[PDB]
Amino acid sequence: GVWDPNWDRREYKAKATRHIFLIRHSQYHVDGSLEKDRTLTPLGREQAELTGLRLASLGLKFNKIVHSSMTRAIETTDIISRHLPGVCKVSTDLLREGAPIEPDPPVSHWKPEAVQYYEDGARIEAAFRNYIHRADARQEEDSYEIFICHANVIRYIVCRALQFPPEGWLRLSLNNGSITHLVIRPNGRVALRTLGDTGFMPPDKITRS
Amino acid sequence: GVWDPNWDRREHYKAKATRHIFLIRHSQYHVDGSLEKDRTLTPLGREQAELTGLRLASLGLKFNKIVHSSMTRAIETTDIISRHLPGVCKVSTDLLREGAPIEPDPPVSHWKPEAVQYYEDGARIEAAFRNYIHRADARQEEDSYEIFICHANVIRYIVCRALQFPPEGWLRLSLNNGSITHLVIRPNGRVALRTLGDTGFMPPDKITRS
Amino acid sequence: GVWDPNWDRREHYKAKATRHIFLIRHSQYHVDGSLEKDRTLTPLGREQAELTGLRLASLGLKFNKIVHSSMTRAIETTDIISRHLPGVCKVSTDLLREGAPIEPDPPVSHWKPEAVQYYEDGARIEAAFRNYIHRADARQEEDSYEIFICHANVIRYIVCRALQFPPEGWLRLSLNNGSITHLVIRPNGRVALRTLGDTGFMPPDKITRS
Amino acid sequence: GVWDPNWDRREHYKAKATRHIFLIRHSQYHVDGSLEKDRTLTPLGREQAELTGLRLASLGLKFNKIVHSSMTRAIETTDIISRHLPGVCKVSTDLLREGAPIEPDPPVSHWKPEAVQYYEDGARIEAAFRNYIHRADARQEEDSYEIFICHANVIRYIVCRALQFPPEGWLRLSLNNGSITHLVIRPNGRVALRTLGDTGFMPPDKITRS
Amino acid sequence: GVWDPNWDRREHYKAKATRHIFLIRHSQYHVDGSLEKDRTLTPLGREQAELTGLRLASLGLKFNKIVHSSMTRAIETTDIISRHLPGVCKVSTDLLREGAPIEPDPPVSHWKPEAVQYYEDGARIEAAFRNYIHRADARQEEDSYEIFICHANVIRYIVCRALQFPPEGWLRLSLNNGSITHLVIRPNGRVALRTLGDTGFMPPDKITRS
Amino acid sequence: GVWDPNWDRREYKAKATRHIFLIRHSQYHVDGSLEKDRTLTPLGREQAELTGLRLASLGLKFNKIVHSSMTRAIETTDIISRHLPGVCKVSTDLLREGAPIEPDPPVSHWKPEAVQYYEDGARIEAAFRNYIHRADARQEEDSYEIFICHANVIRYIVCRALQFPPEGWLRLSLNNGSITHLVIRPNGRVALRTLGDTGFMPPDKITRS
Amino acid sequence: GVWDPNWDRREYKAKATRHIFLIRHSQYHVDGSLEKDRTLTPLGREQAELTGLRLASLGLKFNKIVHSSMTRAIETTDIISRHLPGVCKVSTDLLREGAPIEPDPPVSHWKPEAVQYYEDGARIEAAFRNYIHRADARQEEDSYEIFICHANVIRYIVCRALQFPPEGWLRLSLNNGSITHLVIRPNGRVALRTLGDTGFMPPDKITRS
Amino acid sequence: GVWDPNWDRREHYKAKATRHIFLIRHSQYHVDGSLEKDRTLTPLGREQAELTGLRLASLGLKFNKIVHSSMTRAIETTDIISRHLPGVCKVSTDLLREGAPIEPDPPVSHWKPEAVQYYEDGARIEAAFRNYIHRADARQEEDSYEIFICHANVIRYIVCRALQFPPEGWLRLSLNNGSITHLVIRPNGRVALRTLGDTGFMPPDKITRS
Amino acid sequence: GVWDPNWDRREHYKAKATRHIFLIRHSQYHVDGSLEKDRTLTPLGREQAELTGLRLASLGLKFNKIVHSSMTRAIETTDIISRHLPGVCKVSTDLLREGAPIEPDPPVSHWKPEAVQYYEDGARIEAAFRNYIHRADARQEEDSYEIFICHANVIRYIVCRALQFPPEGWLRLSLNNGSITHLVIRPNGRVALRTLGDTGFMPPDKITRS
Repeated sequence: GVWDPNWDRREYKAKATRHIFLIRHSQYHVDGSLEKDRTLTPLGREQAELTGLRLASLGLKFNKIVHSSMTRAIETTDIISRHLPGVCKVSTDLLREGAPIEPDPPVSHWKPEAVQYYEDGARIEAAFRNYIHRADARQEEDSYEIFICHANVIRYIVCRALQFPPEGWLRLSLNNGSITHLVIRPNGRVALRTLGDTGFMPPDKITRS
Repeated sequence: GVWDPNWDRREHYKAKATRHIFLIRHSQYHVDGSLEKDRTLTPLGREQAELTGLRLASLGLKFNKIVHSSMTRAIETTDIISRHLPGVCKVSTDLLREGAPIEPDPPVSHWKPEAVQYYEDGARIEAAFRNYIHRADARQEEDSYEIFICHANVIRYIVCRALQFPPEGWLRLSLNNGSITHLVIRPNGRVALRTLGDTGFMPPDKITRS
Repeated sequence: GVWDPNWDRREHYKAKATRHIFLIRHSQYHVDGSLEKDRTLTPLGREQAELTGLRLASLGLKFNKIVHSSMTRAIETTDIISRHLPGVCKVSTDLLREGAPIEPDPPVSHWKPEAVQYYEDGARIEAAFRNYIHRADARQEEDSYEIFICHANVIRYIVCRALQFPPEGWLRLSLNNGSITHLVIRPNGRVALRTLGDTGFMPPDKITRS
Repeated sequence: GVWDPNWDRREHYKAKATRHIFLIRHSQYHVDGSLEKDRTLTPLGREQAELTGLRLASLGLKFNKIVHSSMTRAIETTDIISRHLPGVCKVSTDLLREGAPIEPDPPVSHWKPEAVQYYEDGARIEAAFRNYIHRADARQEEDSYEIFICHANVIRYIVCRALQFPPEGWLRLSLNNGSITHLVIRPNGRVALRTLGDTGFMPPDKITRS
Repeated sequence: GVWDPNWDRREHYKAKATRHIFLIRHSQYHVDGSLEKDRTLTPLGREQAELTGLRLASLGLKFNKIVHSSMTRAIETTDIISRHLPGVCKVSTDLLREGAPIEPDPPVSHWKPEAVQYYEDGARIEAAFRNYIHRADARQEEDSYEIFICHANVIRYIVCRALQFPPEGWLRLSLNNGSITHLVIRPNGRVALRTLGDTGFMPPDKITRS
Repeated sequence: GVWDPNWDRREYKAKATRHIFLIRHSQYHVDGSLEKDRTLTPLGREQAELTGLRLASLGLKFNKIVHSSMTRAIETTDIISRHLPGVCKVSTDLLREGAPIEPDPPVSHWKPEAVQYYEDGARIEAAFRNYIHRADARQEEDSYEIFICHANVIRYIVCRALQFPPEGWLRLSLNNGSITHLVIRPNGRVALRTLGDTGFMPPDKITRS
Repeated sequence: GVWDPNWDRREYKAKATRHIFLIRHSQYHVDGSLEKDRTLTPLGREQAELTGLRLASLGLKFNKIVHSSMTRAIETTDIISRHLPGVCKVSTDLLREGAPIEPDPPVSHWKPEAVQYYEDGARIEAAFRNYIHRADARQEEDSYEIFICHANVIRYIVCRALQFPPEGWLRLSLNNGSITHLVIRPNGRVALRTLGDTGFMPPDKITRS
Repeated sequence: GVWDPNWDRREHYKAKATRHIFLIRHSQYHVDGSLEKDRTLTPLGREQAELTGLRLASLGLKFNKIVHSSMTRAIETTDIISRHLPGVCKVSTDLLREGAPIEPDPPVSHWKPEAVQYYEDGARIEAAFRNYIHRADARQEEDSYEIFICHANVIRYIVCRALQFPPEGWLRLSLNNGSITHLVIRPNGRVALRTLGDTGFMPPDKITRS
Repeated sequence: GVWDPNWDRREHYKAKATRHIFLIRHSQYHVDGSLEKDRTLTPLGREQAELTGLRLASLGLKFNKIVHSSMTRAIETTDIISRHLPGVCKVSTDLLREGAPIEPDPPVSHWKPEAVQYYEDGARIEAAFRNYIHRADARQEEDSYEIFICHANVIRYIVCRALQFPPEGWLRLSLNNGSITHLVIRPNGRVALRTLGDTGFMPPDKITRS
């Protein structure tokens, strides 16, 4: 039940804090037939633009923008990339949407089958481990890193990062284009500083699908 | 100890199709290369991929896709093998990049990565295994022939996991550069390894492991 | 689960030599043949052994011996492979005749021999494994290259036992006719499988498994 | 402790035939002989095999086959015993060569081979036991009388295994040179030892154990 | 499972002497005989004891004593064997009379005595075993050669107990009429069976088991 | 702890009672060098004569006289046999003297070694089983049987017959020439009716060695 | 299960052995209406006379004759007292006949009820303790003591003295007028030297009721 | 803790009769007396027994028996009490002689007998309790009035046992010389103590406890 | 089971004095009397108290106090007993009134008060016990002789508690009318009952229990 301080790589000793900005994609055409048809809507593009504008206004030197290989995630990265010029980009399969694990409590509308929790769960857990950890000892400066992916992924990441039961990932909810801020101090401590932040979007332009 | 027949998704309709999977190690490459993009194939490397490509074309098979690691050596061998198999879908993947799958038994002196690597990479390679090695989808009508161009530790760990052998013994296998490794996955969920580290098609003077 | 390093004879002095072992399945043969002596190679069979022989000659290796099964199909492939490797000691063996090593897991419908076969043949194939697969004698100065021309179940059981994988999974492997399978046994007792069921040297139209 | 009645192949129909098995130790031989081919019978040795042969001929039995070890001393006694039993099939075997079957209990000072021998030879002698000692095939109509000309440790281990006594006690038995040992295997699977180390037919001045 | 070295009286001074024990089954006898004294040897019986006697005399051994069962068939064979070994102490015993030592495994249909017999006779035969089969007394200077003329079940149970094999398997052995069985008991407590059911000295036409 | 009614062969069903008369030998020359030197003394012969005379005076038709093969036991059987003419005799090794089992409580003067308890114990126990049991079902008449042997043997027989701890065999004591009477009813029940009886010997002629 | 060496009063230290002679009464009129009618028969008196004669012939200086207060026990003491003149006599209630404890194995003819085992058992056990023990430390000479009582009493005494299961008291049997000899060495060790001895009675004059 | 109603013989017919039991301690006596027969009553003693006797006669009861201890002081008081109750059966007993019933709690300094006494005497006094204190026999028609003339420890132990109080507390009671103690035993098995250590009938100048 | 030596106040200095306590039941009284004041002594009652009084005067003891129950029958007997003991302090008490102390074991049919009485009266009688029955105060130099004139259940419960017997057995005792009961309490805390229900001083025709 207690916090594990070696949830990755515990004590050179690390000096740097990593700020992690987990961003859900914007609105997209769900009905789209093939993956490449599932592109952002006109509203979607407006949302990513605001999200991009907000990150630019923070006055931070972002190191990289890592993103899911799904078309909706790429298209929001395309728009957010404009407001943050000359920032390294990296495509990832690990951050594609999936079914992380059986959510508790259960739900009627959404019950994927055991094979999905098996295949996707190992992938999302692998994403968590590779992207959420304390700094390398060889990192001199504090990093600010953007991760543009999907709802289940982010919510599972957040629960795992905080060492809450991962089963409760579906007790969280994230709007489209929403910024979620995790801090990872070099002693291994994690703090969630905002979740599902879309205070920067005019209320008429906030959605979850 | 016993074979698990629901190692993924056992009998919704039932699968009809067999998947042939061709796990191909990359060719020789400049290890000393400074950045990842400098770690390109050698002149010998290119010769090896050419032979591997030539061999796959000679099989008389209609390959559906070529999936490959995002590492530069894997891409460059895919570039050459792609020429002999024209008009075949290609897909880049991070999952299949080289890593340290898990603690190998018995241990070795030259190569001992630290626990964090087995943690981070192991979950990634295991995720790769699960997403690419399984029996057919029920909605697949025809038998597939699929190429996977990646790296040694990855392939050897895939093979051990596919066969349900202890994954710890992945380093008891060894694979030459440009080598074809054939797994069959019948729709009943059964796996058979049909050849491993095959480079019989390379002239002996052109066979390497680094 | 763990690797046993004294699976035979662990550190008279200490061994210096690596043994390369080349387990070769026989070529195509007339299965319908009435008596054992009728079960001879086919025209295709002879073509396969010729290629296998040609490939071994092209390796530029000084083979020490060719040990073979006493079954007619194994002898006949040894006859052809022996031509390309002139002046190499040959030795006939009963231990390496085909059999049913042990109950395979998972089971199969087409092939179910009865308990007495697993008992009689299993002890024979296990005896073959122990007598031929081990690390070098201490009195051997130079690295050996040894050919073993026998049969599918035998080889697959040898391979599983050599690698210390569950022997029950011998039928999860599959070996083509005339196929070269390479095991290395370093003098520290470590075993590595370097290729399995290699027939990259055969034109695709001439590859079979029966 | 209890007798296993399916120690091989228990109730294609059911067996009708009893197999009489005559395990014969070789005669005296030159132990000091440098190579295996030098280890030939002595003048006394030949006298012993002659008596053993004479005795088997006097039994009035139609022997089906004489199976023998491939060691020179075993062959040479088979050569002499073969004369008195004319027109009886002969078969050479590696399985029946002398070895160290398993760690004997209690231990002995004079004779302590090392673990690798018990491993390699034990599997071979056990394989010999299983392949030659079992109840009749169902397709055998008449009772067989079979001769097996081999070596002391082999026979004593066979006998202990046949009777289902602890095989560790093989060295608690002792067999003279040229000695006949009679096992019966009724078709119900029951084994009876009817004489062991019989050399009552040799004049006392011509009995040896080395 | 392991050999007990203090199965009697292990290292008072220490034993120096080996005891050779010659367990001899009686010859053929009239089973149908009404009273015990009617159960005398047949004409063949007498011929058998004569040969057995002749054989023991030909060994060139100075026998110390002849101990025998008090049953008439055992006495009558002792009478004939005593002639060829003149001036050798004789001693009658009840302990060595025939009985049912213990439940034999596996069971038999023809012969099933009831629990009271295994109780009464078993304690008697076990007492016989202990009193006659042990290592030498320390006060015995010379190696002994001792004859024990008794019955089949007795001998077979003695042999199993002497060798520390499961006594239940006494009926897995079988002994001819007039047959010599040789046990050696070295002064360190070690037992070796050197021949069992030896009747090689009888012409085949004169060998029986009842 | 409770009486076992199948201490041999329990329920044709038996009809006959067996009376068993366990008789210790008379005085003998203990110092005698070889077994054949250990013969009865002049007093010994007097004792056996009285014992014999007493058994003849009982007016019983004795079926057999079984005896130990030791010289002192034979010699007393020779004298007792005279007073009971035409009664079957049988020699036995089972009834020779020995050390039946470790006696409790222990004693200082007499401590034989483990090998004796092993070899002799199995023999005396075998004697007990073969001679002490209920009648055969095929026995029509009540038997009266004499057993001429030795002290340790008899005392061990008695303890075993009564189902008392056999360890207490040395808590009993038996005079030379002494009659000991066991009854074995056909239902398997045993009764000791006299032990170490030498009331028939003049007091000046009673010994235990 | 093992012998208890402090079955009474274990280690001045005792020097003396006590010989104890437990004697059953002679034949008596069982049918007698009142206790005083249950007197010895003409045969009874003959038996006590022989028993008395035998004890006198032992050449022992008896210290006391203790006896049961039942009329048959007194009457045999009267006759035995004649042959041992000037020997202290003592009457006792403790040694009257009773049912000591449930006998094993059971019997059909004789099954007294629980109250008897309760009342009599405590009395016979009290008799055992008061009369059967090792010598007092203050006793210089070896004693020879006579106890004239009844069958169940004696048989229970004997079983308890020897430390055998007392339940087996009915596995013993004692003739009328029979001498039973217990020895109690000063180290606390007990030996039974004869039981139910009537070798001194002509066979035609031996009874058990 | 609870009253046991079958402390002897509970409901064969059922008891109808109540037993009154009058436990009387002896009078004063010469303790210093050398032998038991010297320990006779004093002149005061005789006066006490006379009063006790006089009191029992004045009760107007038909006493059935007077049972008494065999000690001389108990007999001598019975002699005097017997005069006032003419023609009443008398019976001597060893059971009721004085002793040490069991370890008294709490302990005392002046009087500590040793374990052997509690063993020997305790079983005797307990036997006395059981034989004399119980409910009526069914065959007793009339209510009995019974006198028991004995000693202090005996009576006090009887009383504690009769009432089912801890017998260890027997020394918490105290009884004067010549004192009457009355127990009633109704035929349902119930016990009542009606007076204890009653000497109200003695002039105070004539009351003692030794 | 064991005696508690600190049943009150165990070793201000240490106690020197013994307390004699004389628990006296009231005399006969009119039970049928309507109100408590009607329940006065009978003519016989007065005769009884007179004798009890006369007896206490004859003891030659200097009584310190007479404590009594406030019930009319207890007062009236105190009135008569007070005459024979002139100038002795008197004290009335509610604690010593009659009640139901606790459930008696064994139970009775005639008398079954209900749980509330055992609750209310039990606490009162127990309080009486504690306040009046204990060892002397340390400040008391001389031995006391104290009279307590009360009722049957009270006294019997006091006695059981004083002796540390199960209080449940209070009804196993019985006390006559006018009866003296003597408890001694030595300064070490030890209690002895020296007589109970003593009415030896009353002519038999004048003894009652109601």
